[PDB]
Amino acid sequence: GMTEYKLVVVGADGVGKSALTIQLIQNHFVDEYDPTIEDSYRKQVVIDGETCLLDILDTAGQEEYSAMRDQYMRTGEGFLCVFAINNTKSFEDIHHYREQIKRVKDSEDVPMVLVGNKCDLPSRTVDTKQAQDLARSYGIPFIETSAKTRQGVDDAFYTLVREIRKHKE
Ligand SMILES: Cn1cnc(Cn2ccc3ccc(CNCc4[nH]c5ccccc5c4[C@H]4NC(=O)c5ccc(O)cc54)cc32)c1
Ligand SMILES: Nc1nc2c(ncn2[C@@H]2O[C@H](COP(=O)(O)OP(=O)(O)CP(=O)(O)O)[C@@H](O)[C@H]2O)c(=O)[nH]1
Ligand SMILES: [Mg+2]
Repeated sequence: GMTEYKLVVVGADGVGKSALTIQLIQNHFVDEYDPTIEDSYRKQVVIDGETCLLDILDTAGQEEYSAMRDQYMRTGEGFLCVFAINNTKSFEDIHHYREQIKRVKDSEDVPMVLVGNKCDLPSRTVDTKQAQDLARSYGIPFIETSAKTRQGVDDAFYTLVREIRKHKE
């Protein structure tokens, strides 16, 4: 059949939340840095024989708009928790985003995918093993992505849809 999925892209200011979403939807990489307040995007895609209507919320990394988090977290069904592989602080920030999502939703089980973005970059500070260990401690999938090359992009979003589907049963 046809099912809507409300996905939320969260993470530190500059990890590539907007570039990841724009790459998935519009098939192009945004080199520019345009800070986001809040935008939503749409993509109709077939995943495991189901027509999925992805309703994606691209959120603010700027702490200035942190009061918006409570309402979008209550509304969102699944979360892409994005850090950049060249930014250890953004990797540490995942904990705080995950803690707020679980609390606000009263669900330790919340559909979530850990995303290590900017994998096209050689000067990396967060290794694959560090992120795999963190994802294992959360019991969630870990996917390496590049909004530039499209590496892992479809897999990150489709995996999140599959996590929501599983949670609904
Ligand atoms: C706030 N906002 C986001 N997109 C628009 C553009 N827009 C205008 C009318 C129009 C009708 C329909 C949709 C599709 N859903 C947009 C969307 N996708 C989400 C994915 C996950 C969590 C929350 C959403 C939402 C927002 N819906 C909510 O209830 C809400 C609460 C708090 C929010 O900060 C944002 C939203 C866009 C619309 C406005
Ligand atoms: N090399 C490379 N650069 C990336 C990637 N994703 C994003 N960028 C770059 O990082 C910068 C920030 O990306 P952007 O998508 O705006 O990040 P953001 O997390 O949405 C910023 P905000 O939280 O203020 O909305 C941009 O210059 C963009 O080109 C990637 O996968 N690889
Ligand atoms: Mg943005």
